[PDB]
Amino acid sequence: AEAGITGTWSNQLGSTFIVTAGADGALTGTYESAVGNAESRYVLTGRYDSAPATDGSGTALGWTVAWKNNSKNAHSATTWSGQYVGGADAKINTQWLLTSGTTNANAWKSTLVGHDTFTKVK
Amino acid sequence: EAGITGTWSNQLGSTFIVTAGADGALTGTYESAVGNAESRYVLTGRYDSAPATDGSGTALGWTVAWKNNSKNAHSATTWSGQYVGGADAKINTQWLLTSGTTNANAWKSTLVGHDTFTKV
Amino acid sequence: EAGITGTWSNQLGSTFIVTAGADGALTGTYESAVGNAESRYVLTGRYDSAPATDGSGTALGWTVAWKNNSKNAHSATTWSGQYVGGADAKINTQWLLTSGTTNANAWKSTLVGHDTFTKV
Amino acid sequence: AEAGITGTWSNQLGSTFIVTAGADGALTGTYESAVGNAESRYVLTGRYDSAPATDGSGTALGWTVAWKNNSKNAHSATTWSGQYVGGADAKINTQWLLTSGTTNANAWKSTLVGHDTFTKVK
Ligand SMILES: O=C(O)CCCC[C@@H]1SC[C@@H]2NC(=O)N[C@@H]21
Ligand SMILES: O=C(O)CCCC[C@@H]1SC[C@@H]2NC(=O)N[C@@H]21
Ligand SMILES: O=C(O)CCCC[C@@H]1SC[C@@H]2NC(=O)N[C@@H]21
Ligand SMILES: O=C(O)CCCC[C@@H]1SC[C@@H]2NC(=O)N[C@@H]21
Repeated sequence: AEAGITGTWSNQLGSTFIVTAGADGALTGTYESAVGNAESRYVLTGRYDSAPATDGSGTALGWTVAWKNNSKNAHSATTWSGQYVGGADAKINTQWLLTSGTTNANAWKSTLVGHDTFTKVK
Repeated sequence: EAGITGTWSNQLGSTFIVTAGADGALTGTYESAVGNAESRYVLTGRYDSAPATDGSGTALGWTVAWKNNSKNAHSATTWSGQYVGGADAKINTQWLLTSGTTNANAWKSTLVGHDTFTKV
Repeated sequence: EAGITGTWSNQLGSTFIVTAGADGALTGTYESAVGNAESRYVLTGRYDSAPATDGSGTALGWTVAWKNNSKNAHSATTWSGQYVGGADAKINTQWLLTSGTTNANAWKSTLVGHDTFTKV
Repeated sequence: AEAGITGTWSNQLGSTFIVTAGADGALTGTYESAVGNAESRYVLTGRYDSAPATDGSGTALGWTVAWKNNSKNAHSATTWSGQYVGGADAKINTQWLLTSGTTNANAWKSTLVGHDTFTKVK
Protein backbone atom coordinates (compact mmCIF):
# COMPACT_ATOMS: atom_id res chain seq x y z
CA ALA A 1 0.00 0.00 0.00
CA GLU A 2 2.42 2.80 1.18
CA ALA A 3 5.17 2.19 -1.46
CA GLY A 4 7.96 3.85 0.52
CA ILE A 5 7.65 1.58 3.55
CA THR A 6 6.60 -1.52 1.63
CA GLY A 7 9.46 -3.71 0.49
CA THR A 8 12.36 -5.79 1.58
CA TRP A 9 14.79 -4.19 4.06
CA SER A 10 18.06 -5.24 5.65
CA ASN A 11 19.57 -3.98 8.92
CA GLN A 12 23.17 -3.61 10.09
CA LEU A 13 23.20 -7.22 11.25
CA GLY A 14 22.03 -8.49 7.84
CA SER A 15 18.57 -9.50 9.12
CA THR A 16 15.81 -9.32 6.50
CA PHE A 17 12.55 -7.45 7.16
CA ILE A 18 9.86 -8.05 4.50
CA VAL A 19 6.87 -5.77 5.01
CA THR A 20 3.76 -4.35 3.48
CA ALA A 21 2.26 -1.08 4.74
CA GLY A 22 -1.46 -1.42 4.08
CA ALA A 23 -4.15 1.12 3.57
CA ASP A 24 -5.52 0.23 7.03
CA GLY A 25 -2.34 1.38 8.86
CA ALA A 26 -1.09 -2.20 9.34
CA LEU A 27 2.36 -3.55 8.83
CA THR A 28 2.32 -7.17 7.80
CA GLY A 29 5.25 -9.44 6.77
CA THR A 30 8.08 -11.65 7.95
CA TYR A 31 11.37 -11.24 9.72
CA GLU A 32 14.52 -13.34 9.50
CA SER A 33 17.23 -12.56 12.04
CA ALA A 34 20.93 -12.94 11.22
CA VAL A 35 21.66 -13.41 14.96
CA GLY A 36 20.30 -14.98 18.11
CA ASN A 37 18.12 -17.97 18.87
CA ALA A 38 16.36 -17.82 15.52
CA GLU A 39 16.18 -19.71 12.16
CA SER A 40 14.19 -18.95 9.04
CA ARG A 41 11.27 -16.59 8.93
CA TYR A 42 8.89 -15.38 11.68
CA VAL A 43 5.55 -13.64 11.34
CA LEU A 44 5.48 -9.91 12.16
CA THR A 45 2.70 -7.42 12.58
CA GLY A 46 2.67 -3.75 13.45
CA ARG A 47 1.16 -0.35 12.78
CA TYR A 48 2.30 2.89 11.15
CA ASP A 49 0.96 6.44 10.85
CA SER A 50 -0.85 6.45 7.54
CA ALA A 51 -1.22 10.25 7.55
CA PRO A 52 2.18 11.56 8.72
CA ALA A 53 2.94 15.25 9.29
CA THR A 54 3.86 17.24 6.16
CA ASP A 55 6.59 19.21 8.06
CA GLY A 56 9.50 16.95 7.24
CA SER A 57 9.11 14.68 10.23
CA GLY A 58 9.43 10.93 9.76
CA THR A 59 6.55 8.43 9.82
CA ALA A 60 6.18 6.79 13.21
CA LEU A 61 5.77 3.02 13.27
CA GLY A 62 6.41 -0.14 15.19
CA TRP A 63 6.20 -3.93 14.88
CA THR A 64 6.52 -7.14 16.87
CA VAL A 65 8.01 -10.60 16.31
CA ALA A 66 7.38 -13.46 18.70
CA TRP A 67 10.35 -15.82 18.13
CA LYS A 68 8.26 -18.98 17.50
CA ASN A 69 7.93 -20.59 14.07
CA ASN A 70 7.54 -24.05 12.67
CA SER A 71 11.03 -25.08 13.63
CA LYS A 72 12.30 -23.13 16.73
CA ASN A 73 10.87 -21.31 19.73
CA ALA A 74 13.13 -18.95 21.72
CA HIS A 75 10.34 -18.03 24.18
CA SER A 76 10.96 -14.37 23.47
CA ALA A 77 9.53 -11.39 21.55
CA THR A 78 11.03 -8.21 20.09
CA THR A 79 9.30 -4.95 19.43
CA TRP A 80 10.82 -2.23 17.19
CA SER A 81 9.65 1.33 17.67
CA GLY A 82 10.89 3.98 15.25
CA GLN A 83 10.29 6.00 12.19
CA TYR A 84 10.52 5.70 8.40
CA VAL A 85 12.44 8.61 6.81
CA GLY A 86 11.71 8.52 3.13
CA GLY A 87 13.45 9.89 0.07
CA ALA A 88 16.42 8.68 -1.99
CA ASP A 89 18.37 6.97 0.88
CA ALA A 90 15.26 5.87 2.79
CA LYS A 91 15.78 4.39 6.24
CA ILE A 92 13.75 2.88 9.01
CA ASN A 93 15.44 3.98 12.23
CA THR A 94 14.47 1.99 15.33
CA GLN A 95 15.09 1.13 18.89
CA TRP A 96 13.93 -2.27 20.12
CA LEU A 97 13.10 -4.27 23.23
CA LEU A 98 13.65 -8.07 23.25
CA THR A 99 11.89 -9.67 26.22
CA SER A 100 12.45 -13.32 27.04
CA GLY A 101 10.03 -15.40 29.15
CA THR A 102 11.65 -15.79 32.54
CA THR A 103 10.79 -16.81 36.04
CA ASN A 104 9.86 -13.80 38.27
CA ALA A 105 13.21 -14.33 40.04
CA ASN A 106 15.03 -13.72 36.70
CA ALA A 107 12.72 -10.97 35.40
CA TRP A 108 15.39 -8.33 36.08
CA LYS A 109 17.43 -9.81 33.21
CA SER A 110 14.50 -10.48 30.85
CA THR A 111 14.89 -7.56 28.44
CA LEU A 112 17.61 -6.52 25.96
CA VAL A 113 17.59 -3.10 24.28
CA GLY A 114 19.28 -1.99 21.08
CA HIS A 115 18.91 -0.07 17.89
CA ASP A 116 18.54 -1.19 14.26
CA THR A 117 18.83 0.83 11.10
CA PHE A 118 17.07 -0.68 8.07
CA THR A 119 17.91 0.18 4.44
CA LYS A 120 15.82 -0.96 1.52
CA VAL A 121 17.12 -3.82 -0.61
CA LYS A 122 14.07 -2.62 -2.26
CA GLU B 1 -5.46 -21.61 25.95
CA ALA B 2 -3.61 -18.51 27.04
CA GLY B 3 -5.85 -16.22 29.16
CA ILE B 4 -4.54 -13.09 27.49
CA THR B 5 -7.85 -12.15 25.87
CA GLY B 6 -9.73 -9.64 27.92
CA THR B 7 -9.83 -6.05 29.17
CA TRP B 8 -6.82 -4.78 31.05
CA SER B 9 -5.85 -1.55 32.76
CA ASN B 10 -2.43 -0.16 33.64
CA GLN B 11 -1.11 2.07 36.46
CA LEU B 12 -2.03 5.19 34.49
CA GLY B 13 -5.67 4.06 34.01
CA SER B 14 -5.25 3.27 30.32
CA THR B 15 -7.38 0.44 28.87
CA PHE B 16 -5.96 -2.39 26.75
CA ILE B 17 -8.62 -4.61 25.11
CA VAL B 18 -6.95 -7.58 23.50
CA THR B 19 -7.68 -10.90 21.79
CA ALA B 20 -5.04 -13.59 21.57
CA GLY B 21 -5.40 -15.77 18.47
CA ALA B 22 -4.36 -19.40 18.45
CA ASP B 23 -1.67 -18.54 15.89
CA GLY B 24 0.23 -16.08 18.19
CA ALA B 25 -1.57 -12.94 17.05
CA LEU B 26 -2.69 -10.08 19.31
CA THR B 27 -5.45 -7.74 18.12
CA GLY B 28 -7.74 -5.14 19.76
CA THR B 29 -7.69 -1.55 20.95
CA TYR B 30 -5.81 0.71 23.30
CA GLU B 31 -7.13 3.86 25.03
CA SER B 32 -4.53 5.98 26.83
CA ALA B 33 -5.37 7.95 29.97
CA VAL B 34 -2.48 10.32 29.17
CA GLY B 35 -0.70 12.07 26.32
CA ASN B 36 -1.82 13.25 22.91
CA ALA B 37 -4.57 10.65 22.61
CA GLU B 38 -8.37 10.46 22.68
CA SER B 39 -10.61 7.41 22.38
CA ARG B 40 -9.55 3.96 21.09
CA TYR B 41 -6.64 3.12 18.77
CA VAL B 42 -6.03 -0.07 16.88
CA LEU B 43 -3.28 -2.36 18.13
CA THR B 44 -1.60 -5.48 16.75
CA GLY B 45 1.07 -7.69 18.22
CA ARG B 46 2.38 -11.20 18.76
CA TYR B 47 2.85 -13.58 21.69
CA ASP B 48 4.57 -16.93 22.29
CA SER B 49 1.69 -19.42 21.76
CA ALA B 50 3.83 -22.32 23.11
CA PRO B 51 5.49 -20.93 26.27
CA ALA B 52 7.86 -22.87 28.48
CA THR B 53 6.36 -25.24 31.03
CA ASP B 54 8.74 -24.25 33.84
CA GLY B 55 6.83 -21.33 35.46
CA SER B 56 8.39 -18.70 33.13
CA GLY B 57 6.25 -15.94 31.80
CA THR B 58 4.94 -15.74 28.24
CA ALA B 59 6.77 -13.26 25.99
CA LEU B 60 4.62 -10.84 24.04
CA GLY B 61 4.55 -7.41 22.46
CA TRP B 62 2.27 -5.05 20.60
CA THR B 63 2.15 -1.68 18.78
CA VAL B 64 -0.17 1.22 18.67
CA ALA B 65 0.19 4.01 16.05
CA TRP B 66 -1.52 7.03 17.61
CA LYS B 67 -3.79 7.87 14.69
CA ASN B 68 -7.58 7.29 14.86
CA ASN B 69 -10.52 9.11 13.41
CA SER B 70 -10.35 11.74 16.18
CA LYS B 71 -6.67 12.56 16.52
CA ASN B 72 -3.22 11.90 15.14
CA ALA B 73 -0.22 12.40 17.37
CA HIS B 74 2.23 11.24 14.63
CA SER B 75 3.76 8.72 17.07
CA ALA B 76 3.76 5.04 17.87
CA THR B 77 4.34 2.97 21.02
CA THR B 78 5.53 -0.56 21.32
CA TRP B 79 5.18 -2.61 24.53
CA SER B 80 7.50 -5.59 25.05
CA GLY B 81 7.04 -7.80 28.07
CA GLN B 82 5.79 -10.98 29.69
CA TYR B 83 2.32 -12.25 30.63
CA VAL B 84 1.50 -14.49 33.64
CA GLY B 85 -2.08 -15.68 33.69
CA GLY B 86 -4.47 -17.08 36.20
CA ALA B 87 -6.76 -15.34 38.53
CA ASP B 88 -4.25 -12.60 39.45
CA ALA B 89 -2.84 -12.22 35.94
CA LYS B 90 -0.38 -9.48 35.09
CA ILE B 91 1.39 -8.21 31.98
CA ASN B 92 4.68 -6.54 32.89
CA THR B 93 6.10 -4.39 30.04
CA GLN B 94 8.67 -1.86 28.99
CA TRP B 95 7.72 0.43 26.16
CA LEU B 96 9.21 2.79 23.52
CA LEU B 97 7.14 5.71 22.28
CA THR B 98 8.64 7.21 19.07
CA SER B 99 7.37 10.46 17.71
CA GLY B 100 8.06 11.35 14.08
CA THR B 101 10.82 13.93 13.95
CA THR B 102 13.36 15.29 11.51
CA ASN B 103 16.61 13.52 11.54
CA ALA B 104 18.21 16.52 13.46
CA ASN B 105 15.76 15.86 16.34
CA ALA B 106 15.86 12.07 16.38
CA TRP B 107 17.82 12.23 19.62
CA LYS B 108 14.64 13.46 21.36
CA SER B 109 12.15 11.27 19.44
CA THR B 110 11.76 8.30 21.84
CA LEU B 111 10.36 8.07 25.39
CA VAL B 112 10.88 4.89 27.40
CA GLY B 113 8.86 3.63 30.36
CA HIS B 114 7.28 0.61 31.97
CA ASP B 115 3.60 -0.33 32.35
CA THR B 116 2.00 -3.05 34.47
CA PHE B 117 -1.43 -4.26 33.34
CA THR B 118 -3.99 -6.20 35.39
CA LYS B 119 -7.33 -7.54 34.18
CA VAL B 120 -10.43 -5.41 34.78
CA GLU C 1 19.72 20.04 51.68
CA ALA C 2 18.61 17.14 49.53
CA GLY C 3 17.88 14.02 51.65
CA ILE C 4 19.50 11.71 49.14
CA THR C 5 22.35 10.64 51.43
CA GLY C 6 21.59 7.39 53.14
CA THR C 7 21.12 3.64 52.71
CA TRP C 8 18.54 2.50 50.21
CA SER C 9 17.21 -0.83 49.03
CA ASN C 10 15.42 -1.77 45.81
CA GLN C 11 12.76 -4.38 44.91
CA LEU C 12 15.46 -7.00 44.34
CA GLY C 13 17.00 -6.46 47.81
CA SER C 14 20.08 -4.69 46.49
CA THR C 15 21.68 -2.01 48.71
CA PHE C 16 22.60 1.48 47.48
CA ILE C 17 24.66 3.53 49.97
CA VAL C 18 25.01 7.06 48.70
CA THR C 19 26.24 10.52 49.69
CA ALA C 20 25.01 13.61 47.89
CA GLY C 21 27.59 16.41 47.82
CA ALA C 22 26.58 20.04 47.79
CA ASP C 23 28.12 20.36 44.31
CA GLY C 24 25.77 17.77 42.65
CA ALA C 25 28.02 14.76 43.14
CA LEU C 26 26.86 11.27 44.14
CA THR C 27 29.36 8.85 45.71
CA GLY C 28 29.15 5.56 47.65
CA THR C 29 28.69 1.85 47.05
CA TYR C 30 26.26 -0.57 45.48
CA GLU C 31 25.71 -4.24 46.42
CA SER C 32 23.50 -6.24 44.06
CA ALA C 33 21.29 -9.07 45.29
CA VAL C 34 21.40 -10.60 41.80
CA GLY C 35 23.68 -11.22 38.83
CA ASN C 36 27.43 -11.66 38.51
CA ALA C 37 28.23 -9.61 41.59
CA GLU C 38 29.49 -10.13 45.14
CA SER C 39 30.03 -7.55 47.88
CA ARG C 40 30.21 -3.75 47.39
CA TYR C 41 31.14 -1.85 44.22
CA VAL C 42 32.08 1.78 43.89
CA LEU C 43 29.54 4.13 42.34
CA THR C 44 29.64 7.75 41.17
CA GLY C 45 26.94 9.95 39.75
CA ARG C 46 25.35 13.37 39.62
CA TYR C 47 22.07 14.98 40.70
CA ASP C 48 20.31 18.31 40.17
CA SER C 49 21.37 20.30 43.27
CA ALA C 50 18.85 23.09 42.47
CA PRO C 51 15.61 21.26 41.58
CA ALA C 52 12.39 22.96 40.58
CA THR C 53 10.18 24.30 43.36
CA ASP C 54 6.92 23.06 41.80
CA GLY C 55 6.64 19.54 43.30
CA SER C 56 8.69 17.91 40.48
CA GLY C 57 11.16 15.24 41.32
CA THR C 58 14.93 15.73 41.37
CA ALA C 59 16.78 14.27 38.36
CA LEU C 60 19.78 12.09 39.11
CA GLY C 61 21.86 9.21 37.80
CA TRP C 62 24.80 7.05 38.72
CA THR C 63 27.12 4.29 37.40
CA VAL C 64 28.57 1.15 38.75
CA ALA C 65 31.33 -0.77 36.90
CA TRP C 66 31.06 -4.34 38.17
CA LYS C 67 34.69 -4.80 39.14
CA ASN C 68 35.81 -4.98 42.81
CA ASN C 69 38.51 -6.86 44.58
CA SER C 70 36.38 -10.04 44.62
CA LYS C 71 34.90 -10.25 41.14
CA ASN C 72 34.80 -8.65 37.72
CA ALA C 73 31.77 -9.15 35.54
CA HIS C 74 33.19 -6.92 32.74
CA SER C 75 29.96 -4.88 32.74
CA ALA C 76 28.57 -1.58 33.93
CA THR C 77 25.10 -0.32 34.90
CA THR C 78 23.77 3.18 34.80
CA TRP C 79 20.59 4.24 36.64
CA SER C 80 18.75 7.36 35.44
CA GLY C 81 15.75 8.60 37.36
CA GLN C 82 14.15 10.98 39.82
CA TYR C 83 14.31 11.33 43.61
CA VAL C 84 11.45 12.55 45.87
CA GLY C 85 12.48 13.02 49.46
CA GLY C 86 10.79 13.29 52.79
CA ALA C 87 9.79 10.63 55.17
CA ASP C 88 8.53 8.24 52.45
CA ALA C 89 11.31 9.03 49.98
CA LYS C 90 11.69 7.07 46.76
CA ILE C 91 14.13 6.99 43.85
CA ASN C 92 12.41 5.76 40.69
CA THR C 93 14.90 4.69 37.96
CA GLN C 94 15.38 3.02 34.63
CA TRP C 95 18.73 1.39 34.05
CA LEU C 96 21.03 0.09 31.26
CA LEU C 97 23.43 -2.74 32.03
CA THR C 98 26.10 -3.08 29.28
CA SER C 99 28.38 -6.05 29.19
CA GLY C 100 31.62 -5.84 27.21
CA THR C 101 31.21 -7.77 23.98
CA THR C 102 32.77 -7.98 20.55
CA ASN C 103 31.26 -5.73 18.03
CA ALA C 104 29.46 -8.79 16.40
CA ASN C 105 27.59 -9.32 19.70
CA ALA C 106 26.84 -5.72 20.59
CA TRP C 107 23.19 -6.35 19.75
CA LYS C 108 22.96 -8.53 22.89
CA SER C 109 25.22 -6.40 25.14
CA THR C 110 22.64 -4.27 27.00
CA LEU C 111 19.85 -5.20 29.43
CA VAL C 112 17.26 -2.60 30.40
CA GLY C 113 15.04 -2.52 33.49
CA HIS C 114 13.60 -0.35 36.20
CA ASP C 115 14.41 -0.20 39.93
CA THR C 116 12.55 1.56 42.74
CA PHE C 117 14.61 2.38 45.85
CA THR C 118 13.30 3.24 49.32
CA LYS C 119 15.36 4.23 52.35
CA VAL C 120 16.31 1.50 54.83
CA ALA D 1 45.39 7.10 33.12
CA GLU D 2 43.94 4.57 30.56
CA ALA D 3 45.26 6.32 27.38
CA GLY D 4 42.74 4.73 25.01
CA ILE D 5 39.67 6.06 26.81
CA THR D 6 41.25 9.31 27.97
CA GLY D 7 40.87 12.19 25.56
CA THR D 8 38.46 14.40 23.77
CA TRP D 9 35.60 12.69 21.90
CA SER D 10 32.79 13.86 19.67
CA ASN D 11 29.47 12.10 18.98
CA GLN D 12 27.17 12.10 15.95
CA LEU D 13 25.46 15.23 17.21
CA GLY D 14 28.77 17.10 17.54
CA SER D 15 28.66 17.12 21.36
CA THR D 16 32.08 17.12 23.04
CA PHE D 17 32.99 14.60 25.75
CA ILE D 18 36.29 15.36 27.54
CA VAL D 19 37.30 12.53 29.86
CA THR D 20 40.07 11.01 31.87
CA ALA D 21 40.04 7.32 32.80
CA GLY D 22 41.92 7.15 36.08
CA ALA D 23 43.81 4.38 37.75
CA ASP D 24 40.97 4.10 40.30
CA GLY D 25 38.36 3.10 37.66
CA ALA D 26 36.83 6.62 37.58
CA LEU D 27 35.81 8.64 34.60
CA THR D 28 36.13 12.34 35.24
CA GLY D 29 35.61 15.28 32.82
CA THR D 30 33.12 17.58 31.16
CA TYR D 31 30.38 17.33 28.59
CA GLU D 32 29.09 19.94 26.17
CA SER D 33 25.92 19.04 24.28
CA ALA D 34 25.27 20.27 20.74
CA VAL D 35 21.50 19.89 21.35
CA GLY D 36 18.83 20.34 23.96
CA ASN D 37 18.38 22.59 26.96
CA ALA D 38 22.11 22.99 27.50
CA GLU D 39 24.91 25.61 27.11
CA SER D 40 28.62 25.33 27.77
CA ARG D 41 30.20 22.60 29.80
CA TYR D 42 28.75 20.32 32.52
CA VAL D 43 30.56 18.15 35.03
CA LEU D 44 30.51 14.39 34.40
CA THR D 45 31.57 11.42 36.44
CA GLY D 46 31.44 7.70 35.80
CA ARG D 47 33.20 4.38 36.11
CA TYR D 48 34.87 1.92 33.73
CA ASP D 49 36.25 -1.62 33.96
CA SER D 50 39.94 -1.11 34.59
CA ALA D 51 40.74 -4.78 33.97
CA PRO D 52 38.69 -5.72 30.88
CA ALA D 53 38.54 -9.24 29.41
CA THR D 54 41.43 -10.17 27.09
CA ASP D 55 39.06 -12.04 24.68
CA GLY D 56 38.37 -9.15 22.34
CA SER D 57 35.37 -7.83 24.20
CA GLY D 58 35.01 -4.09 24.72
CA THR D 59 35.55 -2.25 28.01
CA ALA D 60 32.28 -1.62 29.82
CA LEU D 61 31.69 1.88 31.18
CA GLY D 62 29.14 4.50 31.99
CA TRP D 63 28.83 8.14 33.06
CA THR D 64 26.32 10.75 34.20
CA VAL D 65 25.68 14.43 33.54
CA ALA D 66 23.20 16.43 35.60
CA TRP D 67 22.24 19.35 33.30
CA LYS D 68 23.00 22.14 35.83
CA ASN D 69 25.97 24.48 35.48
CA ASN D 70 26.77 28.07 36.29
CA SER D 71 24.46 29.42 33.65
CA LYS D 72 21.51 27.00 32.94
CA ASN D 73 19.60 24.25 34.72
CA ALA D 74 17.39 21.91 32.66
CA HIS D 75 16.30 19.90 35.74
CA SER D 76 17.38 16.72 34.03
CA ALA D 77 20.19 14.12 33.98
CA THR D 78 21.55 11.74 31.34
CA THR D 79 23.36 8.51 31.89
CA TRP D 80 25.35 6.77 29.11
CA SER D 81 25.97 3.04 29.42
CA GLY D 82 28.21 1.37 26.85
CA GLN D 83 31.60 0.12 25.94
CA TYR D 84 34.93 1.41 24.64
CA VAL D 85 36.22 -0.59 21.64
CA GLY D 86 39.84 0.30 21.19
CA GLY D 87 42.26 0.09 18.30
CA ALA D 88 42.86 2.29 15.26
CA ASP D 89 39.22 3.53 14.79
CA ALA D 90 38.39 3.54 18.51
CA LYS D 91 34.78 4.15 19.49
CA ILE D 92 32.71 4.52 22.58
CA ASN D 93 29.35 2.96 21.75
CA THR D 94 26.50 3.88 24.11
CA GLN D 95 22.87 3.89 24.87
CA TRP D 96 21.55 6.60 27.18
CA LEU D 97 18.64 7.57 29.41
CA LEU D 98 17.74 11.27 29.88
CA THR D 99 15.37 11.72 32.83
CA SER D 100 13.76 15.08 33.50
CA GLY D 101 12.33 16.08 36.89
CA THR D 102 8.57 15.88 36.56
CA THR D 103 5.50 15.79 38.70
CA ASN D 104 4.32 12.20 39.47
CA ALA D 105 1.41 12.85 37.09
CA ASN D 106 3.92 13.45 34.23
CA ALA D 107 6.43 10.75 35.24
CA TRP D 108 5.32 8.55 32.33
CA LYS D 109 6.95 11.05 29.95
CA SER D 110 10.05 11.78 32.07
CA THR D 111 12.63 9.67 30.22
CA LEU D 112 14.11 9.81 26.70
CA VAL D 113 16.27 6.99 25.32
CA GLY D 114 18.79 7.05 22.50
CA HIS D 115 22.19 5.97 21.36
CA ASP D 116 25.45 7.90 20.86
CA THR D 117 28.60 6.84 19.11
CA PHE D 118 31.74 8.73 20.16
CA THR D 119 34.91 8.99 18.05
CA LYS D 120 38.13 10.45 19.35
CA VAL D 121 39.11 13.95 18.23
CA LYS D 122 41.93 12.68 20.21
O1 LIG E 1 17.49 -14.71 20.49
C1 LIG E 1 16.24 -14.56 20.50
O2 LIG E 1 15.60 -14.49 21.59
C2 LIG E 1 15.49 -14.41 19.22
C3 LIG E 1 16.21 -13.65 18.10
C4 LIG E 1 16.42 -12.17 18.50
C5 LIG E 1 17.16 -11.37 17.44
C6 LIG E 1 17.34 -9.88 17.79
S1 LIG E 1 15.77 -8.93 17.62
C7 LIG E 1 16.72 -7.45 17.83
C8 LIG E 1 18.00 -7.61 16.98
N1 LIG E 1 17.76 -7.23 15.58
C9 LIG E 1 17.83 -8.29 14.79
O3 LIG E 1 17.69 -8.23 13.49
N2 LIG E 1 18.15 -9.40 15.44
C10 LIG E 1 18.31 -9.10 16.86
O1 LIG F 1 1.32 11.32 23.30
C1 LIG F 1 1.36 10.47 22.36
O2 LIG F 1 2.28 10.60 21.46
C2 LIG F 1 0.31 9.39 22.27
C3 LIG F 1 -0.11 8.78 23.58
C4 LIG F 1 1.02 8.08 24.27
C5 LIG F 1 0.59 7.43 25.58
C6 LIG F 1 1.70 6.64 26.27
S1 LIG F 1 2.06 5.07 25.48
C7 LIG F 1 3.12 4.63 26.88
C8 LIG F 1 2.35 5.09 28.14
N1 LIG F 1 1.34 4.07 28.57
C9 LIG F 1 0.13 4.50 28.43
O3 LIG F 1 -0.93 3.80 28.73
N2 LIG F 1 0.07 5.72 27.98
C10 LIG F 1 1.42 6.30 27.75
O1 LIG G 1 25.59 -9.37 36.24
C1 LIG G 1 26.29 -8.31 36.12
O2 LIG G 1 26.80 -8.05 34.98
C2 LIG G 1 26.56 -7.45 37.34
C3 LIG G 1 25.40 -7.28 38.28
C4 LIG G 1 24.23 -6.59 37.65
C5 LIG G 1 23.07 -6.39 38.61
C6 LIG G 1 21.90 -5.61 38.01
S1 LIG G 1 22.21 -3.85 37.83
C7 LIG G 1 20.47 -3.60 37.40
C8 LIG G 1 19.68 -4.50 38.39
N1 LIG G 1 19.46 -3.82 39.70
C9 LIG G 1 20.11 -4.42 40.66
O3 LIG G 1 20.08 -4.02 41.90
N2 LIG G 1 20.76 -5.47 40.26
C10 LIG G 1 20.58 -5.72 38.81
O1 LIG H 1 17.71 18.97 27.20
C1 LIG H 1 18.17 18.60 28.31
O2 LIG H 1 17.42 18.14 29.22
C2 LIG H 1 19.64 18.65 28.57
C3 LIG H 1 20.55 18.34 27.37
C4 LIG H 1 20.36 16.87 26.92
C5 LIG H 1 21.21 16.51 25.72
C6 LIG H 1 21.09 15.05 25.28
S1 LIG H 1 21.98 13.90 26.42
C7 LIG H 1 21.71 12.61 25.24
C8 LIG H 1 22.00 13.21 23.84
N1 LIG H 1 23.44 13.16 23.53
C9 LIG H 1 23.95 14.38 23.49
O3 LIG H 1 25.20 14.63 23.20
N2 LIG H 1 23.04 15.33 23.68
C10 LIG H 1 21.74 14.71 23.90
